[PDB]
Amino acid sequence: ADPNDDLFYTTPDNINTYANGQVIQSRKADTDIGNSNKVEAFQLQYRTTNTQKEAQANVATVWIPNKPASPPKIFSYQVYQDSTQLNCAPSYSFLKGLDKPNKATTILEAPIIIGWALQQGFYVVSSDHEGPRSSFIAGYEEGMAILDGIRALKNYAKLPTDSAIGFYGYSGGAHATGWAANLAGSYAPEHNIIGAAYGGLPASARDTFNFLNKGAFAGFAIAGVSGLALAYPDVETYIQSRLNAKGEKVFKQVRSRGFCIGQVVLTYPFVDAYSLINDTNLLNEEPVASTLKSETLVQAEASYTVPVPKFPRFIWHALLDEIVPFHSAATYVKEQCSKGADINWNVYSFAEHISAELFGLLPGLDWLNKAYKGQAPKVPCG
Amino acid sequence: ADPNDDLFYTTPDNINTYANGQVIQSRKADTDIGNSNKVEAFQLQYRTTNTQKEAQANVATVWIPNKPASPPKIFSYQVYQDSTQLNCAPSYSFLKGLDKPNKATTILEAPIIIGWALQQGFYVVSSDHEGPRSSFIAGYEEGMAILDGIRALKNYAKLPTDSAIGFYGYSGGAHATGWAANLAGSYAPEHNIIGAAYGGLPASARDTFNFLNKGAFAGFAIAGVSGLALAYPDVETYIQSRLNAKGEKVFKQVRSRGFCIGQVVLTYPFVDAYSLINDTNLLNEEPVASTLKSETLVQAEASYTVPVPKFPRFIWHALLDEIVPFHSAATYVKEQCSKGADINWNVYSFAEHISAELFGLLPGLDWLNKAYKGQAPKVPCG
Repeated sequence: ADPNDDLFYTTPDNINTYANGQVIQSRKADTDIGNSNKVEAFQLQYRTTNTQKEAQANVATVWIPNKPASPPKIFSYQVYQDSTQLNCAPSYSFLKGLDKPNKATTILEAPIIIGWALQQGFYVVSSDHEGPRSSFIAGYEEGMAILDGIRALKNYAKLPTDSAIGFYGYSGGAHATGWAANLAGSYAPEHNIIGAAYGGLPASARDTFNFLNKGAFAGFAIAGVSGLALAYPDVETYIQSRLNAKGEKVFKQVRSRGFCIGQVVLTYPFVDAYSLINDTNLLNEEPVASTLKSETLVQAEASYTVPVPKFPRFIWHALLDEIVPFHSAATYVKEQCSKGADINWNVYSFAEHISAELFGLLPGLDWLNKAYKGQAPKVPCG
Repeated sequence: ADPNDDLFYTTPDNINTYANGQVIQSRKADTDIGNSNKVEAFQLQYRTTNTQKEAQANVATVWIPNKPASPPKIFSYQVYQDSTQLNCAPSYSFLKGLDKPNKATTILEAPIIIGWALQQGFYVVSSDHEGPRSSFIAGYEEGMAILDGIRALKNYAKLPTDSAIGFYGYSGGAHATGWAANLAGSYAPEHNIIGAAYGGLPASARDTFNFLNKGAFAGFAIAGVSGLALAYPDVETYIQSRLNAKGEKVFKQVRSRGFCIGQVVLTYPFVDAYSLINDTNLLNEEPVASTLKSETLVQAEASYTVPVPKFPRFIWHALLDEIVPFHSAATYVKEQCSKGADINWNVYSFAEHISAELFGLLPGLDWLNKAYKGQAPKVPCG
């Protein structure tokens, strides 16, 4: 079934009676990656918490290795869903078959990365990090969803509380991983996190919007505004109020069934987001402006004290990334390092956004493999 | 079964009794794109002709539309296989399941492109253009294999000899498409070609090798060397003779089972191919030097008179292409135009290699759709 027509994606009336990370129900998942590793896969419906601190149900996908490594180890993989529609969700995208509207996102690196993890006997989880509202780039939603998805896996597989946890994500998936890292200490302190490897980090929603708007990848700017609006009802109300006729069409379109990563990129090249409104001060009015100061990891922009995770991290970026700005990510790392972070920082001089994904894969994985053994290299931060 | 263990991929002893394009045998093919489109697909084993003008068997995949357009129309789609190992072949990669080692080459753009064709009621064919020796970048082999694949489809579906034919391919696929075009008038004169759309064309083997070597994508230079040597026994003898111990390991490796596009790219970044050889002057030693003059489309470098196809063409290239050099493709276009070609030339100043594939897709498909209707625009050549 399409997720829009599936009760497994709905929040039951009694959602408040389940704790964060708790499994409401589970079902067998017929996935490509599980079928190709000859492994049992499952969908978990689990309780989590949304941006306004309200209970909601969410879906994650989990793969159980046939020969679990001992002691138990967990691997959390974040997809670059990059879209604001529910049938683009990773869960649905992982299910057997070509014919998923956001298939592109679960079909290139995911099979290698998840296969890699499974071969070494790790438990794997990939959460629907955007949640039931498909709130692309809403960091508090993404962070909590992912940390609760890891909780749901531990619960389901009856794994020790201190089971070592590692993360991988690129671009959209790096925003997601970065926010799980950001919130881990305060929201899920029981997670024993031994490392997170992530690249092409969109550190600042505002900076990434300005870097993308009017460019070839302007679609993702549109999707990001769509996504924030879905996490923040006051922002939805404000944004809807400014949309002109063209803007109303675009925001329906970008939220429509099957409108996923390929549609996003190929429908909106060189679009100017401001042409969808009569409000060239869009980003500079309430509630948008203060929302953006919450939705950044850059302390010099933020309205809160940005957390500084101390566990090993491996972060990489293309110097000439044409999609997600290098400088915001470099600024984040420098800031984090000045406050005692452990960041193994890799600047790829020879790559742009898409090839940085390709060239950071093996370095990221090799490092995470070391981290799981307590062998992450002690290197100067940044 | 793996193509290496499948007799469908072997040449029978009586191959010489079959005509070029004659179907030797056919079988139902359970393909992703067949299933998503709810369409019948088959593998055809057919006779074609190799670089040494000897008969051999090859494989192509065909998709039969549910509601055929009248009069019959054929779409030939060329994959960027980009590897020198039989189990990287398009046919195998098109089959259901993700555990095909070169799966990445048939699950991004292929479903979009082939789907488009089938919805128009077009008969679709994708040949294993590298042939049974996996001779990546051998233009004569690729061209003849493609033109015979189209003959095989005509014969199998019993289509009029003058059914209009269109082509699409990018990068490695554009090399294959370009060489199909190059050889059409002399090799398959009966084909009624209404259009060819191809971008990121490697016009010269020599120039592309020089562009790739020692860089991030040096892997393609190594596979190119492997490929030419697989098409030309005298090149194979020469190269094997020059390989040091490192080189021998590399050429076994680049030809080994499962060593496909991902392994090529990630295994060899920044390799200098000369480190594998005792011959700083390789490109200028025979038989390599003369081979390279046969294996170019650029008349200024070629030792034969390069054909100038007259039918409508749509060619695009990234101005900033970091993989396949713009200048050689632009020179090809300028030369062809001065000799009467019809090339709709499209330069993307905002893109590199990969983003040119993405953003040229819809323009190329839109154009091909006009071409099938006799509506391709009259534009100044080049």
